[PDB]
Amino acid sequence: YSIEADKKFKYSVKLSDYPTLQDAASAAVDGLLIDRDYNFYGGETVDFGGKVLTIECKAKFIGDGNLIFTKLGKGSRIAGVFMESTTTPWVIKPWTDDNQWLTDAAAVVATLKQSKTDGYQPTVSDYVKFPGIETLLPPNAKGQNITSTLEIRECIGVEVHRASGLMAGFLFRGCHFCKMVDANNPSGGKDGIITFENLSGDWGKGNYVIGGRTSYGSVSSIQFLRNNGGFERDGGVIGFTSYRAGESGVKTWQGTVGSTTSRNYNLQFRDSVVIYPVWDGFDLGADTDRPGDYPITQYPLHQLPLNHLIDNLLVRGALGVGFGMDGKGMYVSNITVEDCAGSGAYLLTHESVFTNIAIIDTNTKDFQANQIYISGACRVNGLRLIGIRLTIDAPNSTVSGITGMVDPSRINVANLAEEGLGNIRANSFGYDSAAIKLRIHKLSKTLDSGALYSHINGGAGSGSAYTQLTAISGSTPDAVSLKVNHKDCRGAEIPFVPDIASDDFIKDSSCFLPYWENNSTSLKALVKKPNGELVRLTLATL
Repeated sequence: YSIEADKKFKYSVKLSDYPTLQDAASAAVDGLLIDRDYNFYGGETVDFGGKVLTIECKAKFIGDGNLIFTKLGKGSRIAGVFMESTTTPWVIKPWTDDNQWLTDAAAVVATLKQSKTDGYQPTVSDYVKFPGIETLLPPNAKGQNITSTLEIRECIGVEVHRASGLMAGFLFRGCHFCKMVDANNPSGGKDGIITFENLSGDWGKGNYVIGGRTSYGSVSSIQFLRNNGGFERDGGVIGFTSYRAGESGVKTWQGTVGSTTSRNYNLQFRDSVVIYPVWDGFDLGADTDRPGDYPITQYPLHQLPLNHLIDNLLVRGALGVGFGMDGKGMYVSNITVEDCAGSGAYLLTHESVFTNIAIIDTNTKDFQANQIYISGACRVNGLRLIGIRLTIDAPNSTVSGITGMVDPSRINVANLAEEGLGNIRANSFGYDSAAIKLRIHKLSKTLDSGALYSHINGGAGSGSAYTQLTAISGSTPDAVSLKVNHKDCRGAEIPFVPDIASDDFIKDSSCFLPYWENNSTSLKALVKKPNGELVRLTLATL
């Protein structure tokens, strides 16, 4: 029977039969079932001998610190892992029962409680976010470092599916072609919830977070360090949801970490959602002189050719910035940012294109100077602004297609134009007139310089209106105007110079300019003959 049994049954060892995880690992051939809670010590390392294993977790890994998995064969899969710390730390919860953000340091300190979730351990970034909290926090709530972390080290082709936990962290160190798939809402600890760190060895490639969600955590939900997906854009975040990150939803590191670059190139950031981050929704910048990366002489600060594929992202409720990035030559599309306390978008980009961007009700707490900022020479095609609550400051950018109830005095761009509209109709509701106004921002950002109006004569249903063409004078809009059909008279009302017109008042040849001659109660006409010569004629008299 043994011979037969050995050939007809599926191989799997279960942790309940062994004293240590390494013993189980050593006996494993195909499957490995975690069927009993396992308390690990920080730094406990398991060597899987290069075996391609299917690890099914139906119990917890309990401990503060890292449980290190090494030498898993390509194709290995870990499903259902649950990390939980042994320590219950002190956490702050900077939001109310109505889900309003608390910004007052004293109000935030008052939320202190010991729990493994529904809040996070304060870190130094909180000292910046809630000014004065550093001195108000009790010493036992400061400098905590609790995280139960599953560290996969220097492996290739390993996938982690449906992972969860309390004060949990997942760290891929020196890995390639690894994926974090369908994370089952782990509640984060002190460190990043999902981190792909490749500071040593080759640049990380093939590393993805696909689907799923995370909640809480002291810092960013997803963090990438020194990853390059190549032209194939092999790596990134797709279909993910981050809720209440202590720092940002998704972050690509910036600057030098250690003696090398922590920057990232050629990654995808698509079809994802970030809600209620304490700092930013997406922090995709690379710069904050670049050891291990492009020298500043080749690419100036904030102008690296990051080349990320960015599309279809939604951000809501950030206490910080909704969407932030830097770089040159980028193409960004279909971004929707709603209800953020700081800027909806903070863009330190140059020679980049942004298509179909919607920034709705941001900078609601005046944390920044504007709702959307763009530093370099960029192009914006399709920009929706204002929901129900400067708006845009992109000094060097050319924009087209803004929609929304924006205050024109709060727009600052290099050039704004609608070059390809068809025949137009201006439809006016609730008013006695329709209008097409012109505003030269160089003259005034607050006053319209001229207008074409249509106004009702009499009342509704009169079938009569008068058209009025105006110009500003003495900083008084519509000060001077020509009318057609005022009071249904069917004639044109023409403005004349109130005094003797000077020779320089008339512009073109073959034109005349009426002027008043008070001393004779006469209307005169300064005429520039077709030959350019001026002559003054009598136009109207008693």
